[PDB]
Amino acid sequence: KTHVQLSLPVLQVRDVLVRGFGDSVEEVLSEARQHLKDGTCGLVEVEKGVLPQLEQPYVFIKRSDAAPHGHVMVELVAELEGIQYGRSGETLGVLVPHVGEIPVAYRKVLLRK
Repeated sequence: KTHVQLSLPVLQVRDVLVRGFGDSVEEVLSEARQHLKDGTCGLVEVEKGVLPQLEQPYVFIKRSDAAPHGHVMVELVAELEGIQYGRSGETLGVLVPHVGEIPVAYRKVLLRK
């Protein structure tokens, strides 16, 4: 399937134990996709002071279309020192590994895979 229905656990930034996916744009995008497939991917909603508490490169999920079954359609865009690799709509948040942190909510998305 080109798209996969996922419910992503929304984590508070100060709870997150592993604050990024790796060390290159290509690695974070690869790791993000692997974790999304394995259901070990969390989502941190971006606000003032959230991104400086996480590790670059960042992986964003961004709205790719204006929402089957409640699931917003999203795609991945990485960012490293202010350059984004990808072009998409509004940020739904930043992806991080999930290693058992208690979520505050769940974000139903349809991931272009």
